[PDB]
Amino acid sequence: QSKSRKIAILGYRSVGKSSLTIQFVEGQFVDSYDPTIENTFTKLITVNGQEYHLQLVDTAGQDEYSIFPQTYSIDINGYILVYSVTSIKSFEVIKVIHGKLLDMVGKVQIPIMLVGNKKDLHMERVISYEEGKALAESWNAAFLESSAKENQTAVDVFKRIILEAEK
Ligand SMILES: Nc1nc2c(ncn2[C@@H]2O[C@H](COP(=O)(O)OP(=O)(O)OP(=O)(O)O)[C@@H](O)[C@H]2O)c(=O)[nH]1
Ligand SMILES: [Mg+2]
Repeated sequence: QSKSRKIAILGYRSVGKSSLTIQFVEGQFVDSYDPTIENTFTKLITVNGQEYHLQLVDTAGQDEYSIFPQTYSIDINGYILVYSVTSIKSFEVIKVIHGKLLDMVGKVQIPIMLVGNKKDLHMERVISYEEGKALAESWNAAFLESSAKENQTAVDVFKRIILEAEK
């Protein structure tokens, strides 16, 4: 009765995919990483009395030139799409990523959510909250902003994708 879930985290490089994930899994914030390498963490969390066994696939960053498969993996239960609120490039990229992702998954009922990370960098913001929100809304996707410096916001992200998959 302990459920098993695999989540893939996608996004442009340096948006904080690894930082968010590491914050969630190990409760700490890093300043460095291995950018171009796929990393897969395991995490146990209880959500609403229900135990979940998480596999989190921290992917190598993608851009407009990254290859997306034409078919989906049945063993992946949700997708977290991450951009940085400090990078317009990361934001335009996340739209391309989403579009190719939709090509891959088709109409299958596997949730995809949108996360604008680095909300703590107040003075470097180039993407408004509204733009992220309305993008997500246009995808019928959940939206959150986050800071890998703030454990609760990282928790909220992974908690939310699990809640979407359970719908
Ligand atoms: N202030 C602040 N810095 C962040 C945040 N998230 C990530 N960073 C910093 O941004 C840089 C890139 O973060 P990563 O987690 O390595 O980004 P990534 O998406 O894993 O990048 P790739 O692995 O190359 O795809 C690192 O120096 C982090 O410390 C954040 O939420 N707030
Ligand atoms: Mg990464």
